[PDB]
Amino acid sequence: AADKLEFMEMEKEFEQIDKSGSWAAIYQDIRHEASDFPCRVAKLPKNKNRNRYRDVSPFDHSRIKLHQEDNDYINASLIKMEEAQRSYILTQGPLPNTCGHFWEMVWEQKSRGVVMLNRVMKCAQYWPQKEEKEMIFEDTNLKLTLISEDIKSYYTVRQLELENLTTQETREILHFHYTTWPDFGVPESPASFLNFLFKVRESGSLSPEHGPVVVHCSAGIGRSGTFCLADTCLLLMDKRKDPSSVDIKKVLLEMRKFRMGLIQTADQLRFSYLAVIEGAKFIMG
Ligand SMILES: O=C(c1ccccc1)[C@H](Cc1ccc(C(F)(F)P(=O)(O)O)c(Br)c1)c1ccccc1
Ligand SMILES: [Mg+2]
Ligand SMILES: [Mg+2]
Ligand SMILES: [Mg+2]
Repeated sequence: AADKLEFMEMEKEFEQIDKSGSWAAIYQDIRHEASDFPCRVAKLPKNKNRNRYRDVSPFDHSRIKLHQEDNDYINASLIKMEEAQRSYILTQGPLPNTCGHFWEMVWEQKSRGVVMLNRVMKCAQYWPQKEEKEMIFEDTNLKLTLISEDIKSYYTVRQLELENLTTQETREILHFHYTTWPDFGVPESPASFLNFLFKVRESGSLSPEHGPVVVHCSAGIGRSGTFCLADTCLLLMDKRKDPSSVDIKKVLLEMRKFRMGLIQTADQLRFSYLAVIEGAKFIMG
């Protein structure tokens, strides 16, 4: 019962920011205040073709390393949210030459789920679209088979089998693909986004029994940042005595310690607030 007033305060605050048209100002404060750490490995000449965008790089301190002697580099970051007790890997959409690296990362990190928030057409077609046309990544010795998929209006869930060809171990990977979230846009609705997030949660993919979920979009910052921020803030609102004590700006700044550029537009920041308030009300209702 105590939560009613807390949610009223959150909704009032949201409405005050809307009325004043202050989302961009708050978003620019976040950009201004965001961490700046070196990305020396990302910038090595040998890695140029491993980055989709020159201007989007993983920090050295939080990058995911491939277990390779040859070249350990992938444009991917580990976001470790200590208070929420959740970790995520945020990565760019695989390139034609980094699909093997992507799946190697999924394997090595022991991930159970991949969350994709963009569409191919960018991003390489890194998973099989037909059961009978499996993919083999010869560079990393991995085989990937589409087992089934469930296509809904705003998202698709695929069951994939990932096989390490060296050991013959197989793992089930769940692919959660939100298909209606344009570059620098927002999801179809808070409801659509939350339904999707709740499906990811329900699947167990986010549990500490597994490696970190792999989340990507095109650059691995805007949509991926929005998704992870909302999830973390929802965790915190459930965990804390007072849900209104969760400061979404503060949480985003924390996440930006681990990867640059998380949340790419003022409207995405707005959306994150809206989705978190609505999701928390739902959960705590
Ligand atoms: O490379 C980019 C850039 C470079 C200098 C200044 C500003 C931006 C971004 C890289 C970038 C950064 C973020 C996203 C994103 F936000 F949409 P995401 O949700 O992370 O895929 C995308 Br798509 C792309 C860009 C933006 C528009 C067109 C092409 C490239
Ligand atoms: Mg930039
Ligand atoms: Mg068929
Ligand atoms: Mg088999």
